[PDB]
Amino acid sequence: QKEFHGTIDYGDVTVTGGISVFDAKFDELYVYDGDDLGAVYAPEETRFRLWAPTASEAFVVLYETEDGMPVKELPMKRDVQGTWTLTVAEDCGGLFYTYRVKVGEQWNEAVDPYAKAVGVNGTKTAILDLRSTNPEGWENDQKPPLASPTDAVIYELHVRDLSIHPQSGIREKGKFLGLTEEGTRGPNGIPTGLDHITGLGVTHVQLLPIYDYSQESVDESRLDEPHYNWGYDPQNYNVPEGSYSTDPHNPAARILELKRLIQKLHARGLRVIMDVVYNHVYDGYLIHFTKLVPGYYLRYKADRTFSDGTFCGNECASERPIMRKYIIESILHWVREYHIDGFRFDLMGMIDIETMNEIRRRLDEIDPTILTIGEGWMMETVLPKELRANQDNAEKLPGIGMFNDGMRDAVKGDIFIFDRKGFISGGDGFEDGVKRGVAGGINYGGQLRQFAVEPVQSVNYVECHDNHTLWDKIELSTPGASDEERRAMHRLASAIVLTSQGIPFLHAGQEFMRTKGGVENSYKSPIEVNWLDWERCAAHQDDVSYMRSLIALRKAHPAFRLKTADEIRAHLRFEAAPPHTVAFTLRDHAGGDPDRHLYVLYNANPGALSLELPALGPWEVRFGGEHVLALEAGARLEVRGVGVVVLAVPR
Ligand SMILES: OC[C@H]1O[C@@H]2O[C@H]3[C@H](O)[C@@H](O)[C@@H](O[C@H]4[C@H](O)[C@@H](O)[C@@H](O[C@H]5[C@H](O)[C@@H](O)[C@@H](O[C@H]6[C@H](O)[C@@H](O)[C@@H](O[C@H]7[C@H](O)[C@@H](O)[C@@H](O[C@H]8[C@H](O)[C@@H](O)[C@@H](O[C@H]1[C@H](O)[C@H]2O)O[C@@H]8CO)O[C@@H]7CO)O[C@@H]6CO)O[C@@H]5CO)O[C@@H]4CO)O[C@@H]3CO
Ligand SMILES: OC[C@H]1O[C@@H]2O[C@H]3[C@H](O)[C@@H](O)[C@@H](O[C@H]4[C@H](O)[C@@H](O)[C@@H](O[C@H]5[C@H](O)[C@@H](O)[C@@H](O[C@H]6[C@H](O)[C@@H](O)[C@@H](O[C@H]7[C@H](O)[C@@H](O)[C@@H](O[C@H]8[C@H](O)[C@@H](O)[C@@H](O[C@H]1[C@H](O)[C@H]2O)O[C@@H]8CO)O[C@@H]7CO)O[C@@H]6CO)O[C@@H]5CO)O[C@@H]4CO)O[C@@H]3CO
Ligand SMILES: OC[C@H]1O[C@@H]2O[C@H]3[C@H](O)[C@@H](O)[C@@H](O[C@H]4[C@H](O)[C@@H](O)[C@@H](O[C@H]5[C@H](O)[C@@H](O)[C@@H](O[C@H]6[C@H](O)[C@@H](O)[C@@H](O[C@H]7[C@H](O)[C@@H](O)[C@@H](O[C@H]8[C@H](O)[C@@H](O)[C@@H](O[C@H]1[C@H](O)[C@H]2O)O[C@@H]8CO)O[C@@H]7CO)O[C@@H]6CO)O[C@@H]5CO)O[C@@H]4CO)O[C@@H]3CO
Ligand SMILES: [Ca+2]
Ligand SMILES: [Ca+2]
Ligand SMILES: [Cl-]
Ligand SMILES: [Cl-]
Repeated sequence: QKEFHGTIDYGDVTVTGGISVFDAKFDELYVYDGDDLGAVYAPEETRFRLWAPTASEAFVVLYETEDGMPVKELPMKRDVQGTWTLTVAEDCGGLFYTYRVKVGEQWNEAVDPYAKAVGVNGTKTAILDLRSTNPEGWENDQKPPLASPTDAVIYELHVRDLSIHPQSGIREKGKFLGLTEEGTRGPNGIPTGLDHITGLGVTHVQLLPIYDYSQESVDESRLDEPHYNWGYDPQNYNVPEGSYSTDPHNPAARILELKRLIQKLHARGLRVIMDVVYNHVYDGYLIHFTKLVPGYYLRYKADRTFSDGTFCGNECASERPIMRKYIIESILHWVREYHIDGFRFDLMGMIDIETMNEIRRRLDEIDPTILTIGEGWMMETVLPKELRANQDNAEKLPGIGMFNDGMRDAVKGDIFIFDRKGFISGGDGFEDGVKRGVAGGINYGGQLRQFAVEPVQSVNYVECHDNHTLWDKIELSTPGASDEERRAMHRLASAIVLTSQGIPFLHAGQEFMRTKGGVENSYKSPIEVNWLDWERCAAHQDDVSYMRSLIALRKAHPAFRLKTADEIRAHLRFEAAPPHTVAFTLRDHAGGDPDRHLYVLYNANPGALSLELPALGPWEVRFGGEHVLALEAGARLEVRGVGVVVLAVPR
């Protein structure tokens, strides 16, 4: 992130037999396989293990307070496969620690990469009995059922956005605990917070970064002054973010309160997906990895400069054995310690395929219903192309979902050309792009094919935290339209997401046409840009009810949720349809649907049309009757107006 006022020393190579940390032969040395990296606290002793093969000396530095002076500095013993060990024979509860190493001529001090608790702003590791952080009844925590990734409805949310608006009616504004408060009310008495979210019928809340991110993003010691950040600046991967706790200065508070949040979501029928950012760290020069083992954990070009394919300054070297181990053990920590139900991998194309498949394999051993989705964008890096976990390699990543950007841009228009129209806004030639997404991105037939082998690999969305909101994109691409016409386009885009095969994904506030005032990239914009505006929600309760009704329609019809590509190819049929419309049927009780056949019309044409319907039986209106002038029994549909219509032939 910043200019480093200092030196990186890559080591005295005599320590490693003349083999440099950059050499390809280095990877086969020092591959520790134990499960005890970090510190293990017991009442009579704490055991430390540090992986630092290039260091000539290593110490545990003990502190009594989070901002105090060292009270003890103990040398560690060189142990197996590049590690250092130390047992401190005292009760270390309540203490803090760092490691100090000598690498080359430099002495460096760093937080434990395997930290499970930290002091304020994450500058020291906190020693802690994590069992003391478990909520009452945590042992009885039970997940809501989930039969298929296609049965999930994901709701993407930032912990600060949720509650920081002054009329949210939530007491612990901006905190994990704000999402545990039930019966909260907003303007005109509307439900807000948790009750609003459960009322929508979504199944998964995907939380923007809840791991500990950098002080430059949010200073945890100055929370009495304005602050906001998405948090894509990782500092401590295995501990929660301090600013979402009621007391950033109490190491246990953030841990207990996140567990209480997850417990409450599960009890209210919601699963939790964690946004994880293993592709980069906040600052490649200052991160603990670089202080402890410089040159290993991050990717370097041949000329020994950082590979910067993330556009964040650095990339994590996920393909090197000890970093692969780190990432896997981190994910398993969040699953085992925090009962997390899924992961969304930021810039997944920066992670190697072997690592991603091992993650998916290890999670399947625990619970196959844990979700794994990610940004599988094709992006350049020093990591060879055939190893990148992106769309081009999706056939090598079974069971991992990827955001379907092809569908996104077909529906609402190019996200990088703000004024360019798409299907909903009357652009020409987007119908096949919408059809490709309807089919869940699979190889459906003809030119209707995308990257997915199976529909569980395709996450459908028209809004997320990145880029303009759907409302703001519609505004920029429809300068000649009225706001009433724009609201109809907005509703159509949401209907396309929720009636397409694959995994539907909604951005928090999409239900009330969330706006950021035209801000394209709001990662550090103030709360007035980023909050969930509960006043707008109160003015848009009909639109909220429409989203709720779309979610209910998808739940009522398993034909929208087919689990396999073979079923989609057997049951989904596209019908002849005029420009600026798409029409399809889901035939023969698809996926166990109660109705014999469904017909779905996506109508982006504002005028009156008479459409031919397939002769499959006595059609009746199930959704979108506000657009239907008549249903003629040679069957025909008389429609007017932009929106979705769903018909059914009953059993
Ligand atoms: O003197 C040789 C020795 O020097 C160095 O060790 C120093 C170390 O670096 C310092 O940190 C400190 O050690 C203190 C330690 O950190 C504290 O934790 C505590 O140690 C207690 C242990 O925590 C506790 O578990 C128990 O220890 C018992 C062992 O668990 C048990 O296995 C057995 O130990 C026997 C060994 O298994 C056996 O191999 C053999 O040990 C020899 C080592 O293999 C050999 O390398 C060398 O050790 C070096 C060491 O590598 C340096 O880092 O010689 C050892 C033989 O003397 O024999 C062991 C049996 O004696 O039994 C032990 C004892 O019950 O209890 C201890 C507390 O007793 O306190 C430590 C200091 O009090 O200082 C040491 C140097 O003083
Ligand atoms: O450069 C830093 C960059 O970081 C952030 O971008 C993130 C972005 O917000 C996320 O959405 C995602 O991006 C991925 C995207 O979602 C995927 O779809 C795919 O992108 C492909 C497009 O789908 C595809 O259409 C095509 O894109 C072409 C454009 O349509 C075309 O317009 C042109 O793009 C030019 C832009 O019009 C022009 O503005 C300029 O772009 C600059 C941006 O203006 C500037 O803000 C910044 O971008 C940020 C971004 O704001 C962050 O949010 O730098 C840009 C410098 O170029 O120039 C463009 C010239 O290329 O051409 C493109 C390419 O032909 O192909 C793309 C590529 O596959 O993958 C995206 C990730 O690569 O993640 C990113 C990264 O975090
Ligand atoms: O409460 C939210 C709602 O409030 C306002 O609507 C009022 C409306 O303006 C008044 O006219 C009156 O409504 C009565 C109506 O006049 C009567 O005709 C009857 O309605 C029956 C229908 O005639 C009958 O066809 C059937 O309706 C079915 C539809 O045909 C079928 O399409 C589907 O309906 C779904 C919608 O298509 C879909 O859009 C979505 O509806 C949501 C709206 O989009 C959203 O704006 C909001 O609606 C507001 C509305 O804008 C206000 O003007 O919430 C809606 C519900 O989520 O989802 C629908 C459900 O799937 O299915 C329906 C039902 O099977 O039956 C109905 C009822 O018997 O009675 C109406 C009174 O109940 O008053 C309403 C407010 O009460
Ligand atoms: Ca932090
Ligand atoms: Ca699977
Ligand atoms: Cl805060
Ligand atoms: Cl690529």
